[PDB]
Amino acid sequence: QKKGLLIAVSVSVDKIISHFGAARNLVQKAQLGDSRLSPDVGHLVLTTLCPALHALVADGLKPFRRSSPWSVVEASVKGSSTRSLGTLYSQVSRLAPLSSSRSRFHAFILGLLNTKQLELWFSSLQEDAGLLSLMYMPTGFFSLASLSTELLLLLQPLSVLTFHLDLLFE
Amino acid sequence: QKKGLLIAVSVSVDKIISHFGAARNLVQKAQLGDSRLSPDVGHLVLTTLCPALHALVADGLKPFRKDLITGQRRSSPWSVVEASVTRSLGTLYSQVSRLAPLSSSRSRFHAFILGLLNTKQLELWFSSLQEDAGLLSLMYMPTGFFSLARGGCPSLSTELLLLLQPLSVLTFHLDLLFE
Repeated sequence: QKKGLLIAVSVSVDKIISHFGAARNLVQKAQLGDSRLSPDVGHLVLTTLCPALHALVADGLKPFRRSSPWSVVEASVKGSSTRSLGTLYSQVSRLAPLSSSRSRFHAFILGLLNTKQLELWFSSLQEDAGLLSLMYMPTGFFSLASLSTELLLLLQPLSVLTFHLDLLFE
Repeated sequence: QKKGLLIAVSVSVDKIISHFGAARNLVQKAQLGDSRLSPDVGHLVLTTLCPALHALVADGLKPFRKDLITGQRRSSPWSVVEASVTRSLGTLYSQVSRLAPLSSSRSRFHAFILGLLNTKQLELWFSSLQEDAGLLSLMYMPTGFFSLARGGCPSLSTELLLLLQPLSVLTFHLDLLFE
């Protein structure tokens, strides 16, 4: 049941990896990761990975005022995060055209891909015991996470792909 | 031999890996890559990997390039950066070049390497060199490392990539102005 959430992530990563497979060198692989040069990569990330990751973070989230995956990304910005992660959070939090918690979380995922910190950020969620207790019910994926080991392995391949996704791609 | 140049890289990577290995989790490893929290990473990179890669890029470099001020000026690894520069690479180049008032060409090249480590664009940048046949002919001898790196099984390029691969699991956050 929790592995179901992992499946959606895995299916998305394999599509993204397959997207880059069209390139025969690193320069061409970088072209395929740039949302201005290859909009299809932005489309893929926003419609497959972002929703899968959103559902994962939303799972077992204590509903309340309303808490969202964006709320999680907020309480994550630390003694439990890094300077670069906090810098990305701030950049995304100040993206004026974005008008919802969902759009902000999506843009945060775009930023993690660009900075190759996706695994890092999810790893950091597991280190904050206070956050997990504060934000999640006991039946939540991150309360039960092993699942965390598996999640991080699924996310790894994306860290060696060079992305240049416009944070305002939505 | 080009193998010696590669050995200095390999030895650099070993030390950097050991530095990060003090940490047990991903978040702690990230703190070991932040030069503000762990300045030893900055000192290590600048005194091990930076000179190693400087030597690799300088190998077989034709000593001069033409210019319209003084007819010609000395070529350097920094000159190779200038000639070669993705959107990610261009932003980094502009960054290093802006905050480069009276810095050595060596210092600016070192700074670019810091930036490549931060963005995990080391492999991509070296690939940019190899794919630019004009740049290689213009700037290097046929016996220069990056000119030669196009060929063999495994190539010099392949060896270089494999030596650098352990770094790809690490997260760096180095102040470009650390030196």
